Amino acid sequence: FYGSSAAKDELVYGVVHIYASFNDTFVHVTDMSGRETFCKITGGMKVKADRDESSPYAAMMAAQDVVARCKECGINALHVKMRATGGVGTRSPGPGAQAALRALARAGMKIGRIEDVTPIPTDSTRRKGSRRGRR
RNA sequence: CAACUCACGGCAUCCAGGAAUGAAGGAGGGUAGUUCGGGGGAGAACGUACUGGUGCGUCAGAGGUGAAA
Repeated sequence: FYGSSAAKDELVYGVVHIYASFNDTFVHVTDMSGRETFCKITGGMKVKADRDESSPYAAMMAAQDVVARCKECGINALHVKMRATGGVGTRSPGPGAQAALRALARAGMKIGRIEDVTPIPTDSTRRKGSRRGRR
């Protein structure tokens, strides 16, 4: 395997970006800089159906097959950053989390310092749609 | 021309006999508190976000919807 030469049985943290939306989930894995990756596995890939990309089953079935790589890279622990659709999109996250997290934690990864990093504008121009909304 | 009790007289002589009703629970104008405030104009900076681009990583899906295209 291609893992660390540092220590044995002493925690090595990665960073995990859990992108939640109403039309997809992603799970992504990086080191600390975010200039280098280890995984990039998306809810969509684990299903065949446009409908069922974002549903909680999909999410979990990504998260599994992420930790199925990360262990081999020597990543024991994780730090987790939760994100929602956009800045002019919704502050509320998708149902692809409360799926994702609850997989990872019971997949034999450790966890610490969960955060919410999502775009919040000081102000924006126009939200897409119209004065009367979608109707 | 001056000197010179007091008078006459001379002096682009002066002030006072309140000589001009009151100061509207009307208006106007002052003086002040470094007063009071998303009031107005000009100039110099600040903030994230949307969008585009560049560099560095990864690799097959991503967008979108009730379901799709």
